[PDB]
Amino acid sequence: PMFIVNTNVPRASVPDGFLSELTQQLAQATGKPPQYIAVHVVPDQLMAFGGSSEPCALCSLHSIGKIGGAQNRSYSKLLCGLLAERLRISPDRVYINYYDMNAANVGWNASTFA
Amino acid sequence: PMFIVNTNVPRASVPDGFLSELTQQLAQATGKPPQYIAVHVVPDQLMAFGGSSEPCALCSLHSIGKIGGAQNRSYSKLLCGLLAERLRISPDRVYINYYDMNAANVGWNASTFA
Amino acid sequence: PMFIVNTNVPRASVPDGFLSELTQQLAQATGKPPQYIAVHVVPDQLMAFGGSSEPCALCSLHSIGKIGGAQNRSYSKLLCGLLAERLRISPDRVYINYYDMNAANVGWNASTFA
Repeated sequence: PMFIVNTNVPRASVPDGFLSELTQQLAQATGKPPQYIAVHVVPDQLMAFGGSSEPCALCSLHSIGKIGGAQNRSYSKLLCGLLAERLRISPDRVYINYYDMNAANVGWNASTFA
Repeated sequence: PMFIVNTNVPRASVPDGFLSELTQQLAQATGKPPQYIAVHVVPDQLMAFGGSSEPCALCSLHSIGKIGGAQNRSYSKLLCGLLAERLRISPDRVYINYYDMNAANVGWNASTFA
Repeated sequence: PMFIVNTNVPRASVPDGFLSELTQQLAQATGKPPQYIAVHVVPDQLMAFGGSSEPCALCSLHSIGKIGGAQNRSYSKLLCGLLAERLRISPDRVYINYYDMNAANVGWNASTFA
């Protein structure tokens, strides 16, 4: 799985250990080994949510399976919790797009996962 | 809706008020309340379009509904118009990927829209 | 087609000519003329892959057709080869998400490709 967060929160506000925390919590939530979890945090962005430049985040979670109605609710609770606690971003200024990728449509190690 | 634009145009060339302009015009075009429109502008990027490093943009528009052939033509006319007028990017050096998101696959406010 | 590579490799490690090389090789691989190929390289990113911060890449390839099991294996071989040779990123620290876009869902030149 791959989780990306784009935010207007400044780099200095991203706590040390945040990538490791995301990695561990996503491993637990998706049930996948941490070795397969990739995380990417993009601070200092020029963004707005509802016209406002207050702290916000635009995010994505891609996984081969483990994506669905109830699972995405659970991911959203987890991830908005983490963004509120660690980055001080209000949950109602976060979007997370979820993508259930087909194994044949994910490249890795010079081939695909199919 | 969430609109991202990635461009090689420098930050200083992005006019003041551009994120608000995008927010307003996307609200009007998509018919969505502006409170739900998120925008993200990423200048100074290392990119090429057709092998050329002249001004270009790679963009995405995600929305829960309001995505389709005629609607996307209308969005493209609006958004290319804005990128040409404000960033001086030729319309034929813009790509916009359109995504019709399922409500169950968009997280917001510690839950999803399903 | 549009190819994006996000990486923690620093900008100074991206060799001169890399965007051109990507453009050429993707033209050859996808069979589409280089005038239609767009490329975007994003260095210096805050990212981890499998819990660590050695060189890695998170990538996407969007194309109107020319996406499928065997084709994506071929793309992954090419692209991981290039990222290893030029950026010294191990192939097993690369993910590439492949997207088969419908022509009506890609904007260009103030309209769509439909």
